[PDB]
Amino acid sequence: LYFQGPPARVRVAVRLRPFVCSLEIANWRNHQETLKYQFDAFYGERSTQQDIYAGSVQPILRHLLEGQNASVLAYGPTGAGKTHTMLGSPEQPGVIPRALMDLLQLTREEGAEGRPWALSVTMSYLEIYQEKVLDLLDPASGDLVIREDCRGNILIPGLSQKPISSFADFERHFLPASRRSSRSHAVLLVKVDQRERLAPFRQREGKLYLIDLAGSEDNRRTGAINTSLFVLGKVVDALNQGLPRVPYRDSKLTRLLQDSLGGSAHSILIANIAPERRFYLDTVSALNFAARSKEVI
Ligand SMILES: Nc1ncnc2c1ncn2[C@@H]1O[C@H](COP(=O)(O)OP(=O)(O)O)[C@@H](O)[C@H]1O
Ligand SMILES: [Cl-]
Ligand SMILES: [Cl-]
Ligand SMILES: [Cl-]
Ligand SMILES: [Mg+2]
Ligand code: NA
Repeated sequence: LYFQGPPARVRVAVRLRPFVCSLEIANWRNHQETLKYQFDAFYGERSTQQDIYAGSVQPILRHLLEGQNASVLAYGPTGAGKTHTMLGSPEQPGVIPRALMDLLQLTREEGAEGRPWALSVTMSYLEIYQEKVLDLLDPASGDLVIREDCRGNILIPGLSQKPISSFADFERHFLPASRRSSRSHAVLLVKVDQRERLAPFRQREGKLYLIDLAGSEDNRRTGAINTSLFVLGKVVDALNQGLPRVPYRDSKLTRLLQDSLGGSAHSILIANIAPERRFYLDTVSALNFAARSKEVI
């Protein structure tokens, strides 16, 4: 319901990468002033892929098996480390390979033969570019329309869904679709379909979003404005300040995530930042965007 409890918060974290939970940064407008940003978590340069994942992502997976939705988004300027955090490499796997291994192992266990629940994992992969929704699994299929059902579920009819059981099944569809990317939102959707095999025969579904956003060079508060980054900011603020109006419908991203941001959903936004001087303006801007609180000290 709209009333009877405020909406769930959007958790916010900062990941400061090495040179290649409050943060303090110099104010180059006034050198007597220091900018102090507050987050739900802070991961410094010594924080590894497993630290990010065990600290902020692993704990929300169990909520997908309760029929709850979850969103993980990497925000920040190009070069900051969004793709490193979200995808990573075979040496240092990111959030996506870690959550996929865990979720598939969890569903292979909880949905095994003889278990009271039948579990089926599917995947979808899309891109948000210039407010157009594009299926990365079925390219050259056009701008997709986002709909809503009578129960409040967000759905994209005809967006391709691939059934997956093992990691190889995930790799089969994901790796080729992964291969501009700095200027578009990469949305991986992992859907857990749950069927009770004994009375009362309940049916659940948990949707997990893993998002590698467009570079925040395109999101300096009032460079071009990315409608979906701008509206995400408004939506995150509305949810984390308890404002009566949340403008989900003002962008494709927030409309797609309407049932996976706020409500009873679990969500984590990671503000990826870099330590180099050449990033300073985009660092300040990413911190203003994502911080749950800000002070001038
Ligand atoms: N936490 C990190 N530790 C080490 N290297 C990192 C880290 N994050 C990013 N990098 C490196 O920084 C560069 C840019 O990172 P990338 O993930 O492509 O950023 P983005 O996707 O935000 O533009 C790459 O060479 C990548 O390996
Ligand atoms: Cl360490
Ligand atoms: Cl690492
Ligand atoms: Cl939910
Ligand atoms: Mg990237
Ligand atoms: Na409510």
